[PDB]
Amino acid sequence: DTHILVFPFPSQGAINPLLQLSKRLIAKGIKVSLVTTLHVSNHLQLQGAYSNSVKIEVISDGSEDRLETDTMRQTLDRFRQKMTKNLEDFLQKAMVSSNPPKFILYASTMPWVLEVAKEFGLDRAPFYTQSCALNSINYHVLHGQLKLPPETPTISLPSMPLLRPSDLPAYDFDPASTDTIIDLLTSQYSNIQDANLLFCNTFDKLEGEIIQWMETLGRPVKTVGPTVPSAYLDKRVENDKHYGLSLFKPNEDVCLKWLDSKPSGSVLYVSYGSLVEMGEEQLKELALGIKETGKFFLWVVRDTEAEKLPPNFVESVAEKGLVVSWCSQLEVLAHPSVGCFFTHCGWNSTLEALCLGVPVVAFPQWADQVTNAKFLEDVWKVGKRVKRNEQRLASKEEVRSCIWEVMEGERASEFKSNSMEWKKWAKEAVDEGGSSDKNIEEFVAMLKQT
Ligand SMILES: CC(=O)N[C@H]1[C@@H](OP(=O)(O)OP(=O)(O)OC[C@H]2O[C@@H](n3ccc(=O)[nH]c3=O)[C@H](O)[C@@H]2O)O[C@H](CO)[C@@H](O)[C@@H]1O
Repeated sequence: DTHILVFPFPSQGAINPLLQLSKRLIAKGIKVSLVTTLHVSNHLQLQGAYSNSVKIEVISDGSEDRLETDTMRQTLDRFRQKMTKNLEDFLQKAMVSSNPPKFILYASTMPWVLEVAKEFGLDRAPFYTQSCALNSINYHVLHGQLKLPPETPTISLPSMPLLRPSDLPAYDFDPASTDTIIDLLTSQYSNIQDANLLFCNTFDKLEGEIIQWMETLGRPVKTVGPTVPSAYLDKRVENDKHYGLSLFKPNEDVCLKWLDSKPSGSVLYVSYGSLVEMGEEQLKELALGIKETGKFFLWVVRDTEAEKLPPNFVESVAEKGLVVSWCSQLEVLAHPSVGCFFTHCGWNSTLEALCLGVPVVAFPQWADQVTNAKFLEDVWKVGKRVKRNEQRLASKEEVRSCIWEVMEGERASEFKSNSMEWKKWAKEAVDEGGSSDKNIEEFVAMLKQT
C-alpha cells in the first residue's frame, strides 16, 4: 500500500482544499493519513467508515492553541514550536511502522514542515491553496521586486496582468498584525529549493502563463484544482457532493424549492462571505441596491450580520427576495434559476462560480479577494466589480448598476458565454485525461516508485 501524510493548516477555513485532494488520491489507490490538531478533530467529523477512508492522526494536545493575550507573532511562534515537536514525535513512530509514509503534502502556510521532512529524509511538497497569481505577488514581495504599499502607480510583473495598488491583497485589516501576516506569506516561497513538487489549487487553462512562470523557479509545479466536489464537476467520485470526509448529512433546505418556481437564469444569489463582517452603513446601501434592481434574489447572511440589516428591509422585499441564514452554496449555484452570483470573491467562492458557470458581481472586502475580483472582471471576463467612492462606500446606485450591467447590459451575453466556457474547461481539467487529472496521475505514479 502506498501511504502518504496530508497536513493542512488546522483551521475550518483552510482545510477543505486538501481534504478534497485527499479524496481524489484515495480514489486512485493511495492510502492517506490526515495529520491534524485536537481542535480540528473536535470541531469536524473527519472519520470515514471504509477501508480506504482517510485515517485521522491527531498529533497535538491543544497546548498550541492561541491565547487571548497573544500578538499574532506570539501565536504563530507557539504554534510552530509545539507543532514542530508534535510532527517530529509523530514521524519518529510513523517512519518505523509496518507501512511508513512515503511523502508529506502540507499546507504552504506551514513552511517549517519542509525542514522536519528534510531531517527525516521524507519526500515533501507544499500545497498553495489560493490562486497562482497570489504566488507571483507574494514571491515578488519576498524578493524585493514589489512592496506592500506599491511604490508605483502601475505594477507589471512577469506573465501577469497589469495590477493597480487597489488590485493587490489588502491585509492591513488588523494593523498591528500586518507585518506578521506579510512575513508568513513571503515565507511560503523561501525554502522551495528542497520541495519535491509545488502543488497549486488552480487549473492550466485558468492561469497557464502564471503557472509557466512559476515552473521557472526550478521545481516541478502540479496544478490539481479546482478542489470542488466531483458531483459538481466530473462526477467520477461516487456521491462526492460535499467538501468533508464523513458521510454527507444534508441540512433541511428552504432554498431549492423557492428557486424551483423562478424562471431559469433569473435570480441573483447573494453572499458577501460566511465570516466577513459588514458595517451597517454599507449593508444598507447593498440591501437597497439589490432591492432597486427588482430582480428575484436569494441572500444568505448569518444571524449576527442579519441583525445589522435596515429595519423593514426583509418585509419590504417579501415578493422578490429570500433572505435566509444558510443554504448549500454549491446546490444554489448549480440551480438553473440562478443567473448571477454577488460575491466577495474568496478563492473558494471564485472557483465555485467558475465551476458552476455562474456570472459574478464582484464585491471584494479584504486579503486575496481584491486580486481574485480583478481576474474575474478583467482576465476571465465573467463579471464586473462594484465601483466604490472616495470613502470606500459602494452606494446603492453603484450596487444596482453593476447588477444590471452583468445580468442585463451589453456584455451580459459575453459574461454568460464566458462562464459556460470556464465551466466546461474546469470540468475537463479534473475529468479523465485533463490537466489536473494528469498531474494527479503523475504524482500517484511517482509515489508507486517510492
Ligand atoms: C479561499 C479561502 O480560503 N477562503 C476565501 C473566503 O471564503 P470563501 O470563498 O471560502 O467563502 P465563504 O466563507 O463564504 O465560504 C466557505 C464555504 O462555505 C460554503 N458556504 C458558505 C456560505 C453558505 O451559506 N453556505 C455554504 O455552503 C461555500 O460554498 C464555501 O465552500 O474566505 C475569506 C473571506 O473572509 C477569503 O479571504 C478567502 O479567499
